Amino acid sequence: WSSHEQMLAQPLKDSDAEVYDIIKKESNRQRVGLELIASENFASRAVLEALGSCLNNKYSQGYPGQRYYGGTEHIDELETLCQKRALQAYGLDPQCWGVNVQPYSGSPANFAVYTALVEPHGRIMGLDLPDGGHLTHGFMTDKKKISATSIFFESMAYKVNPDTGYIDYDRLEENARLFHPKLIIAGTSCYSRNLDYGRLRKIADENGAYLMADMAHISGLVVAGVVPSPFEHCHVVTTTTHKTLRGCRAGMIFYRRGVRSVDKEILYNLESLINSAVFPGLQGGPHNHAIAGVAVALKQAMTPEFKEYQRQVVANCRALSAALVELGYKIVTGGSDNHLILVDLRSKGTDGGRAEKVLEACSIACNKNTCPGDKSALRPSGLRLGTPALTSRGLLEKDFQKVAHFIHRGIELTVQIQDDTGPRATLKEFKEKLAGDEKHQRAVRALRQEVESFAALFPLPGLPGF
Amino acid sequence: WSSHEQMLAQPLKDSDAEVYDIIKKESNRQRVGLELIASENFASRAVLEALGSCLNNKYSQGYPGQRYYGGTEHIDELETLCQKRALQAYGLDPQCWGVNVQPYSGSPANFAVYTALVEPHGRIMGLDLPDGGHLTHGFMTDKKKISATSIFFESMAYKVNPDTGYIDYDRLEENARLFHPKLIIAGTSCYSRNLDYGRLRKIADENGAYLMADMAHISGLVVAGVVPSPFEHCHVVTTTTHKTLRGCRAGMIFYRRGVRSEILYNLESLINSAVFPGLQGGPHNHAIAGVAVALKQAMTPEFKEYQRQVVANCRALSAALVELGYKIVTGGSDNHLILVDLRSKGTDGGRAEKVLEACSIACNKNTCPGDKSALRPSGLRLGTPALTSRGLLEKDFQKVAHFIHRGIELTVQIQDDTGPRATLKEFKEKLAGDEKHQRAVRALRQEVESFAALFPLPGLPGF
Amino acid sequence: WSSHEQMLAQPLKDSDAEVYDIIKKESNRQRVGLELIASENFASRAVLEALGSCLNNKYSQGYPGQRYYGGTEHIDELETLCQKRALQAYGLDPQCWGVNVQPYSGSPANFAVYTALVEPHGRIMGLDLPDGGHLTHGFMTDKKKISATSIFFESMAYKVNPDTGYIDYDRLEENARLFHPKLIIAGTSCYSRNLDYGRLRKIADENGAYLMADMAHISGLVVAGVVPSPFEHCHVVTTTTHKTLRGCRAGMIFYRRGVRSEILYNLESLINSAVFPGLQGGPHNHAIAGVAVALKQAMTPEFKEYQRQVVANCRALSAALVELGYKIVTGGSDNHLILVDLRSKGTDGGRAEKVLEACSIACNKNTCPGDKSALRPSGLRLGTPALTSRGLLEKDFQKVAHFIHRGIELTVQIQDDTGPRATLKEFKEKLAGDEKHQRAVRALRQEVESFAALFPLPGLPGF
Amino acid sequence: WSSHEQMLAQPLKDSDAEVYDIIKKESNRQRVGLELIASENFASRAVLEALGSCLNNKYSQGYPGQRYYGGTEHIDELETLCQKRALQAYGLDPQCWGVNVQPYSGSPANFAVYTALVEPHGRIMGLDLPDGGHLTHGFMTDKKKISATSIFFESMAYKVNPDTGYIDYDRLEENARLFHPKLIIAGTSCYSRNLDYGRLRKIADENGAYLMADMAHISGLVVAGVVPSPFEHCHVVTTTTHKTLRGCRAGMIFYRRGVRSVDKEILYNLESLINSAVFPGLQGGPHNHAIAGVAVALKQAMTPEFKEYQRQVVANCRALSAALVELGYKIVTGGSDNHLILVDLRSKGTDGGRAEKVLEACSIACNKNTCPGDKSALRPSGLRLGTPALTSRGLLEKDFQKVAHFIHRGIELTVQIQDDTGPRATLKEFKEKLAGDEKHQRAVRALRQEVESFAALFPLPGLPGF
Ligand SMILES: *[C@H](NCC(=O)O)c1c(COP(=O)(O)O)cnc(C)c1O
Ligand SMILES: *[C@H](NCC(=O)O)c1c(COP(=O)(O)O)cnc(C)c1O
Ligand SMILES: *Cc1c(COP(=O)(O)O)cnc(C)c1O
Ligand SMILES: *Cc1c(COP(=O)(O)O)cnc(C)c1O
Repeated sequence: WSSHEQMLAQPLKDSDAEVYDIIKKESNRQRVGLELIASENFASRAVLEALGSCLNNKYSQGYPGQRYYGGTEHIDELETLCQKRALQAYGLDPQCWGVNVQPYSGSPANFAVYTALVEPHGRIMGLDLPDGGHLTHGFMTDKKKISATSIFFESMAYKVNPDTGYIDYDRLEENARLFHPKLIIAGTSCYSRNLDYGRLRKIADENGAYLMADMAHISGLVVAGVVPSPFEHCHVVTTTTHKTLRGCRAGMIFYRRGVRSVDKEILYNLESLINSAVFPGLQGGPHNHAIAGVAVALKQAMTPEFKEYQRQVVANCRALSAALVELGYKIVTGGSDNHLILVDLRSKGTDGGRAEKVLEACSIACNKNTCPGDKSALRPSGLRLGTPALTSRGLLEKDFQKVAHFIHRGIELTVQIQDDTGPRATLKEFKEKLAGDEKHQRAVRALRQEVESFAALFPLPGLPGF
Repeated sequence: WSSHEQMLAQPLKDSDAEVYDIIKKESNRQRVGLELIASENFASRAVLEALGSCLNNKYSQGYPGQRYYGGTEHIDELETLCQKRALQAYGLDPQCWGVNVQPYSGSPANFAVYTALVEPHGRIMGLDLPDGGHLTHGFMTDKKKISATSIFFESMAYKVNPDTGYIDYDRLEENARLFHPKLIIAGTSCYSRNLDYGRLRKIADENGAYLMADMAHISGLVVAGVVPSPFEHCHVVTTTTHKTLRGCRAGMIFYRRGVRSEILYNLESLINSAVFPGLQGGPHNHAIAGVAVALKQAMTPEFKEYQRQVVANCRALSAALVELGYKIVTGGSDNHLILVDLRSKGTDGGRAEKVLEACSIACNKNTCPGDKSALRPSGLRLGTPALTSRGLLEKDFQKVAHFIHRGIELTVQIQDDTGPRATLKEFKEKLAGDEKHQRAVRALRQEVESFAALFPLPGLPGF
Repeated sequence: WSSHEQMLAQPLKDSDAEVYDIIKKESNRQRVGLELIASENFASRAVLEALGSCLNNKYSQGYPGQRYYGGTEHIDELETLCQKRALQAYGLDPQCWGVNVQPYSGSPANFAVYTALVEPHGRIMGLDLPDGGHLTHGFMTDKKKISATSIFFESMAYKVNPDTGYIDYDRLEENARLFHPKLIIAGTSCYSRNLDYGRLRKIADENGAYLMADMAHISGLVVAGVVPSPFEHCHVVTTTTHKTLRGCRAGMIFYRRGVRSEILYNLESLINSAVFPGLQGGPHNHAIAGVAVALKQAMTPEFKEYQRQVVANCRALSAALVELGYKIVTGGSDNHLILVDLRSKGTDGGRAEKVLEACSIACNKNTCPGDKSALRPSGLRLGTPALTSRGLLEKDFQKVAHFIHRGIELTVQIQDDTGPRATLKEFKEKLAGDEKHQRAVRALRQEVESFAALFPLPGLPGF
Repeated sequence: WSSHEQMLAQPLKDSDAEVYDIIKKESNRQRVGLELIASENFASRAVLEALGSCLNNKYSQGYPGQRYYGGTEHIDELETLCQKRALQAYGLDPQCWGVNVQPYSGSPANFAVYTALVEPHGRIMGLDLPDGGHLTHGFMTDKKKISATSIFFESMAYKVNPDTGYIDYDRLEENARLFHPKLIIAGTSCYSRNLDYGRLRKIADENGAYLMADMAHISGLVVAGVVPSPFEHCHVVTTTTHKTLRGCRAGMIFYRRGVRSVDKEILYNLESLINSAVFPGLQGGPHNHAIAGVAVALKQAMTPEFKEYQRQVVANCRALSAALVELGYKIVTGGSDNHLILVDLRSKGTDGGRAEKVLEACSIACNKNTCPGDKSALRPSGLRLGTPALTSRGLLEKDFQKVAHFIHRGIELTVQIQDDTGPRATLKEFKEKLAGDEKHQRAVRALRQEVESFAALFPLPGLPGF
């Protein structure tokens, strides 16, 4: 009864060693490994400090102008400040754009928008998953609707030309006239090229649909002006706040304000629809600590240092891509305009499925992903590689070239094992051969050692060992 | 870059003074004020430290043993540990219960469940809002569906007897036969009494429906064993992790496993698939670590005691207000909150919540079972979790009751000066513009804030 | 071809003897039997002649003044004439009412309206089936949606007081506030009392819902002014054109025009668009001509008298059965039918309808308000429209009542021989296999059929 | 009160002169005019006599094996007989096919099937209207769902190659993988070619969807074996009973029974689903008189005389098509395989919209319909012409050639008027110029006279002046 009070102060290290120990082991893993997973990054210490603030304590359902409870004087200073920085960072005119900073994460942001502009069973079109789209843009089979989007709404994806790896805009333009989408999505989870926002705008207006951009993967790039901004032609832009924007996990919803089209003019009604859908529609009390962390991230995002960070991110990607091309690897669409590349491993007689696991054992983090061609989804040809994370650690062109070599050493290993299994062997067996065969296991150890030594050369953003 | 590094490792105080200054002012407001909002509380320092960990960086969409990406060795230790502590804290047998610890918050947890067990347009019944229910349990009018629940699903609420303030179980039992709910919700946002989970189970099984409990408000109480556990009769239990459980903002979904009656339970996969890849993306592992910390703390006798205190404080507060002549809906409480019907003082919570606020006494309005108009709620909701976490005891709350009373009197005064009839905006105008009043507010605010300063404020050292 | 012509102009009797023979046998069955099925009647020869016209050939999708194809000069004269007679027959002012005469039948008419005013998943409330409602008004269980209405829309029925047999309007008024119906239905398939249209209008307007009346069973009565007209308070009135209106099988949708309260009514276009191009294709003009003929006949004093007779027959029949000790649900009737609760004789309509049938007395079972099991309905429904169209009068029906009674006794006998407990199939077995019984049936069948022969059989000369 | 009894007998001619008079004027119009509307025909006297029977009187909800009421002894003989003739007429094995004969009409039959196999919001694909599809196969715009099908279900149409006038099966095959239809429709309202049922079956099975054929327009042809039967590859076949089958207005739903696919085999569950959907799902008491009329039509349909009638129908169409080709008219897909042709009037500088109305004034019945090309739906290029009706009157190749000339005389007239109005004139004005201009009105009279004289030469099926 007395200690209860001593209990609320007691640092985490003392109060709970088991959790603390985990956090440590994780921090250390993150250090010695090479993070190449496109969606990963490292939040600054400032952002992380915010999440721990007393901002966790206040409930503030509603919005600045009107909340359900009182005493929100400061939360209001915060949310408001956060919006000013969100529009500012993207050079948006507060008279043409508004922004909701309450989404809990990326997926939630998208759903809020669908719930506000589409409505139950409304039609939605997005990049087909195996072509590089995201679940939240639609995901169903001929027998079941898996994604929440594909359950409460009616989704149909558009594909990319399997010979150029590019989005087939012509086919999409045609299909839209038959499908009558209420909303078309412009966003990708694994696509190395800029999107033709201008085209998509013509296609959306043609069918009277809304054009929503999902810049979760390029949000940071867009800010530094390293890739074309989606705010030029889109009606709405949703985004995560982590990944390339390097903040804590949360999401935002940008929406236009003002005159939409003449004749005599009609206005944009997105604001209230979207705000009402987030709340009291879908969410409850906002996570203010996460909002503070985003605000911090946006301040940092407008600095020239960030600006430079991004230029570096993209250049690293290019050098990495070039290095792998030179090693004889095939890059979908032959190259990239951003932070990632899809390496088609068919050109080496293996697949990303087996390859991602071997590279992992060597502490080289990345993931598989089908290439435009691929006939089977149960044996994806590609590996996706992103440079945001490692760049935030300081890696430069020279550094990545060495990385490319490490990945190549891995692909070779992966191949060595695969021929050691059989044409009709399963991923289960493959994985099992890699676990109980000192022969390969030794090789792994050797490369893991090299991988982890190199990684140790760079610092690890975050708190002092946390 | 030369500087790019230092930036990422720099402290918040230096890196961003504007945000830091805000956090400070907030920390200080929380200190000198008296938090009586039922849903509020204060997370311990341990929980808060976890949210800042490097756990923010790792993406781990999927589940332990079923992750999309590799390198989840530790996240797995975590999520798993978190589930072991979640079932443990509630004395649940891992063979009869499972638990999803990925929800981002309370509302999301509920939706995940609806999406898994109900399905588009499936019928759902829950406590009607003005009677003390939550939006996520359904909220629509005769012309529009507002809540996500009421949009993607078909909701119809059940009310409470307006003369006892209790849930009319008889009427619900009858209406279920006509509405055919696929799922009935057992949970409240402003209800001072235990729920007849046993009854609701009979009603659910009668219509072959699922009985989902939403213990967001009493999650902490349930753990200390201070209120009956909803796990005895329910098929599913959703909950927030903050509020009375005192963790960071997140949510959990408890579901049964094993035999239902031979027939089994298929809740597990349905619910897991609905959270992901159904509704969410990468889980917020830092929030999960904070919950884990909260659950360890929740199983301590100190927490156990904290809860006993919470409920006792509420009683004393309730008694003190009764003695001051206030009417308590259903006459009392079995938990951490009470709905004070201000009709018995000639005013309403709408005007009263704002005046009390100006005096730094935090709380909120809420219609009472009677109330004919929703635009002039008779009640004020008062909870004791927050102030109890600061150390307040029976004696302390009695003083609090007095402060609230002083407030109600003030709010009434601004009323008599405005006239028995006047719009809410008229009322607030006097509150602000009037020497005797704005002055009165200052006086009570001063006393309120002095008293509050006497107690500590949980959290990280000094913000 | 040499023969191809003659084929198309040949008579049915020669062209197809098998079908012709069937029609004959049916015509003859209809003659010697006693039709007491509430929904049955006999169309006049004029109506029947219309169905055979060349009106079958023309396709006229659309509406007068809005046809897809040309050459509709006459179809237009027809449809238009039909509408003039439909509004006329019900004394409706063409400035306050419009009418669609294209529905293919009763059920289609209702669906057209739901599709126009409700919309996918819109809520609808109607009389619960076991209490006397129609499928099209909603029909689902706790596990499946059976009726089209209950599939594409969200239906919840209201019941009747099981002790008065009357519709519990108080409970309905209450539940509407919780269910938020977009449309409430006023219509019955087996209810002997007038509906409180005035009440239902208050309830509909309270929830901003539409009040749709389904007068399929009393359409003819309403015209003769023998029962209160539903056009006084309703927004829409759907109806079949057969049954008590005595026309061919088809349906109509009456809807209001003008001012609703300034606000207007937008029902017209919604409903017309929903019938076409919404739900149907080319209208069956021959059926429309038959309806027109029926409406002209319906406005005659002879029809007017026919109806008065129909209702009087029912009363006498009801009285005669009461005197024989039978229990009538709600104790009596205000129209053409009565629900005889056979519990008061130790049997059920299920067994009874089949025995009476074997004796050539046509009628059907139907649960009574009380009834605990739907697999053993207590009641028998009896209507007088059909037999009245044959000329039966009070005296005649009293004899009929006796015949039905003789039947109930027989059905009971087969019961006592089977034992207080026995499955329905067991019962029917005795009915058939047993000298004393199959013999008894023959005896009563003979008397039933002799009496029936005494009256004429409306329709075309001799089939 | 006394007369009431005399009222139920009193013939229609006496009981109601106003209706009778109408029926007469209609019968006479049908006689002197030339019916070329593809969906029209003339029911035999036998069929018409059935509709008037006492079969109107019995209520028989349910089905032969189980009805809600009794005394259905004969209705059962009927419905049953009707089904035996429906399967018989199409040479279907009662062990592989079943049939529902209760639909009230064509549209209702389709909906019953959708309600049974698709379910609310289930996806359905069908021929796009402007390409020759039917409303019931789906009809919506980018802003509204018009058809019942497009309201309660999710429909997306497939088009035809605008340069061949044929259905683009390749594009459909592709789109099905993105749309995931639960049911694909094989049926047309204005398409002169056979459908590749075999192809559509591959496409349906590929996506695990049902293949429903809607043979409303070729039902009669299919029976005579003049066009390929859709029962060879389809799971379900819906049809109207009038049109080319020449019965009264009603509809039927044919469905398969037995083993569907092996591995070990799975069965067809269509029967109960469809029956339950018709009733108690969608309809009430069946219209037995209409069913008797259908039965009569099916008996007549199996005769060699009918068989011959159909061969004639198709040959007439060809000669008509040839005659118009020779007159310089353009026929979509250049010809026909059945009873109709879509004449693209662009090749004469006019459109079907103006042309259908002028031909009408000349007592030549037909209708407009957009051609594959057509940029605007408010100025369809084509006219649809069918031969079923006129053939049932006895017209032969020589006769149709004369008909073609009459239609041509009309198109010329139509053109004369149009140049007399202006490039930017409306159909309202066009129609009005044709009504109040003795100049043209005189021409019309002249051709109407010739048209009506010729028509008088042939008999008019049906009753003796009814
Ligand atoms: C918490 N809201 C109660 C209040 O009055 O503020 C809650 C929730 C939502 O949690 P959240 O974290 O997203 O805001 C859901 N369900 C219940 C029963 C309660 O009490
Ligand atoms: C007629 N069915 C009543 C019965 O008990 O048989 C009916 C209908 C359906 O008409 P239909 O012509 O398609 O069969 C619809 N609505 C009502 C109220 C009744 O009474
Ligand atoms: C990663 C990603 C998401 C997922 O974000 P969460 O915050 O993890 O839930 C959503 N959309 C797109 C386009 C993405 O790349
Ligand atoms: C004509 C046609 C219909 C319409 O039939 P109705 O009986 O008039 O309702 C339906 N489907 C197709 C394919 C058609 O050609």
